[PDB]
Amino acid sequence: GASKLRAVLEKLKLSRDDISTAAGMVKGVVDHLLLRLKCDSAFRGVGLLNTGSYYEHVKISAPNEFDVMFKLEVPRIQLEEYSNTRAYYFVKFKRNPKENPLSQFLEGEILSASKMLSKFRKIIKEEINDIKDTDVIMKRKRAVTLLISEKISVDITLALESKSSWPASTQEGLRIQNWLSAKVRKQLRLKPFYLVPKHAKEGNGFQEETWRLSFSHIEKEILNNHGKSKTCCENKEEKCCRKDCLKLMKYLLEQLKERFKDKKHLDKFSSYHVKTAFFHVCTQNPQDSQWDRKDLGLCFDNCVTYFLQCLRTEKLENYFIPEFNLFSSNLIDKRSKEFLTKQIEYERNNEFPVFDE
Ligand SMILES: Oc1c2ccccc2nc2nnnn12
Ligand SMILES: [Zn+2]
Repeated sequence: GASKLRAVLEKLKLSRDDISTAAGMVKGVVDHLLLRLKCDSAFRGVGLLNTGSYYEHVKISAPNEFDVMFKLEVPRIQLEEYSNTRAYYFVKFKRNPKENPLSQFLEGEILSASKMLSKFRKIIKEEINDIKDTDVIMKRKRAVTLLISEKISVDITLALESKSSWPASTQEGLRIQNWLSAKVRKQLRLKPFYLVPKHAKEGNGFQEETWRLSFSHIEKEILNNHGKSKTCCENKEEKCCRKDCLKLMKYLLEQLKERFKDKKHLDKFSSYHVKTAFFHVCTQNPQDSQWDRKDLGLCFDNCVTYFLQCLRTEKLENYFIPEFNLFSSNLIDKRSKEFLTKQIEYERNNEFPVFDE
C-alpha cells in the first residue's frame, strides 16, 4: 500500500530546489508588472494574492510552469446572478458618487469583463517589452500567460475583491463544522471573496460579461490547517496523510493527462476537480484518526473511490457552492467521464503503473 505511494512522494519532494531557482526571474517580472500596473488609474489597488500551489506547498511536475494572481478590490459593488447558474454573476455598482476607476470599463450598468481584461493584457504586454534582463514573451490568446527565457511560463489572473458578505449561494456550502468547527467557518466567511472572469456556456455562444466566485484563499488556509487538532502534523503522534493524499490525487490526474494529451479527453479535467473531491472526503472523514499516516494506502484508496463515484454519477458539487455541479452533463460529457473512469480504475487494479511512468 503506502510502500509504493510514499516512494512516489519522496520522488516528488526532490523537486524542491529546482522550483525556487527560477522563481528569482519570476519574482522580477511580477514585481515589475505590479509597479507599471499601479500607474494606471484603474489598476491602482492592484496587489499580489498569496493563494496558490506555490504558497499551499502543493506543486507537482510543474516546476517550469508558475501561476500568479492579481487581486483588485471593488469597494461598493452589486452582484447579479446569471441564468440561475449560482456561480456566475454580473458586476453592477452601487456607489454614491459614480466616479470609480473602472468607469472606462463599464458597458451599461454591467461591468464589462472582456474590456476589463483587454486593458490588463494591454498594459502587461507593453510592460514586458521594457525589461531587458530576461527575454519575456506574451503567449497568444487561447488570461495572460508569459514565457520567461523560453523555459518558464507564468499564468497571471485578475480577480476582484469584495470584502462584503458572501453571496447567498454559498450559504449552505463549506460544510466544515464537524471537521474544522463552526467557530472557524464563521471566521473564514468573514474573510473577503474574489471574482474571476469566466464566460458561461450557451447554445450558440459564450457570455463574456460574467464573473465566477473564487475562494482559493480559503482553500490555502484550509490546507495548511487541515487537522481537527490544532497540533495536527506538529508532532510524531499526530502526523496525518491529508496533504499527501491530495498531492497523490493531483499527480495521478496530471500523469493520465500527460499520457493521453494527444487524444484530448482529459483536456477538460483540471486539478480543481481533484481538490474539490478531496475537500468532500475531508468533510466525510472529520477525525484525524481517519487520516492516520499509517493508513496512507487505505486513505488514498478512498479518495480514488470517491472521485470515481463522482465521475459515474456525474455529480461533483463546488465545495463552497453546493448547487454548482462541476461535473454537469453540459460542462463535461459522459464519454469523457467514462474514459477517465476507465483509466483510473485500471491504475488502481494494477498498483498504479502510471506513477513510475
Ligand atoms: O479553478 C476552478 C474553479 C475555481 C473556483 C470555483 C470553481 C471552479 N471551477 C472550476 N472548474 N475548473 N477549474 N475551476
Ligand atoms: Zn495533519
